[PDB]
Amino acid sequence: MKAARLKFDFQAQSPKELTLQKGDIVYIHKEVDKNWLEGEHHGRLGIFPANYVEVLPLE
Repeated sequence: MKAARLKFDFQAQSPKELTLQKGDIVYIHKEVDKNWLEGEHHGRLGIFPANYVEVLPLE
């Protein structure tokens, strides 16, 4: 369902946001072009600016 791998160390600022460093891959459900992508991993939800990752669904 469209995957994206982080390419820049990002730090969560809000309780809803999730902190993840480069190399981390998450499964995004819907693409919010508003300027914030919504994703969830291991039961936990982690959101961050779409300008902090590159689109490239890996295997």
